[PDB]
Amino acid sequence: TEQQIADIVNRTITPLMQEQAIPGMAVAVIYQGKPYYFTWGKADIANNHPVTQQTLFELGSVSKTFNGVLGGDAIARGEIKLSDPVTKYWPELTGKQWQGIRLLHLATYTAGGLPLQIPDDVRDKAALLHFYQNWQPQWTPGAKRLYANSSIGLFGALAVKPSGMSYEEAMTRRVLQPLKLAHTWITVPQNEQKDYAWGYREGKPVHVSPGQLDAEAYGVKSSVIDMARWVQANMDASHVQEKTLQQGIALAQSRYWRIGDMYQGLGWEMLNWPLKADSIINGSDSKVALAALPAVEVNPPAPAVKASWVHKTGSTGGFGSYVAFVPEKNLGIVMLANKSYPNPVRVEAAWRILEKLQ
Repeated sequence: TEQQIADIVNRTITPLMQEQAIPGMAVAVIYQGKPYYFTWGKADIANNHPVTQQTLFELGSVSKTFNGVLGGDAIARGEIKLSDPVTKYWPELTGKQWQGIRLLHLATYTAGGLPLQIPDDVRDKAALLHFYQNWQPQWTPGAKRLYANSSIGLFGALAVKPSGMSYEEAMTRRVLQPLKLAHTWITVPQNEQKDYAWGYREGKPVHVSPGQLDAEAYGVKSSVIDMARWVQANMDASHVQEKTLQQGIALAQSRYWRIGDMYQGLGWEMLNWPLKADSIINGSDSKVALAALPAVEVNPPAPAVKASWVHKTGSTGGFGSYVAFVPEKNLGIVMLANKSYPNPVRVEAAWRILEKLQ
């Protein structure tokens, strides 16, 4: 029942926003394939705008699951293969160290320790090229997973090239438009800006700043309604008319590597359901989530498993989001807030809501 779910979301989101000092939230809960929407707080303190179902939040690394879907959609079209060398799509990357690294490795953060970020002095395509040319691997490709923006950023920029559009256009025309994601953007148009929340890093209003591969890595903004649709679609893509995007969705959740009790999809991450909360709650810690961890290959990739916890966390200077879903259960949650908080806290919270409704 709706009052029940509402009670559930509220017993948890109320103390969360009070203790984490979060000005503004929106969650959606997918409970038996149906979405429920909840809104709190202000999106914008200085312009006095309440959070609504249209407010746009920066998603952070959740932007990376649109990256993997778009990649998969490329794969389904036959324009790319994860086994393809990277130099096939960027032949200017000469340099013996790039020899043997596949799209797969970029995509799944197993290239060899590509660093978490592109250094912020790297400001145009020449510098980026020079950055990749002189990059020296810590490890052989395929041995360790080090989570990175400079890795899967490059997957996404290489993944769209056959299409003949830029990633941003490919994303919009090949994912967002088909899925009726009218409030989801890389670049927010001027006439959508009224809806764009501000983020808050120590009382100061912030938005993600331009950087190389931002759209591919962390540059998506979206409303709760879109995100709730994104979750419903990636949980059950059975009504996706566009066949390459349908398949692309499935491939996003194929299991490509094992790192402990986690299996690395393309942007999404999964674990076997049922599980124990300490899995996802501890694994959500920066100490672990950002660690270089041995990675066991799963070749060929297991198709997508219905009995999974599928999720992604993401955060910017001023925003924290989380997305999770259990295909077997038809159950998911979206959590969009305009202040970052610790990810353990954000998973603990999702788990509280979802375990109460399992």
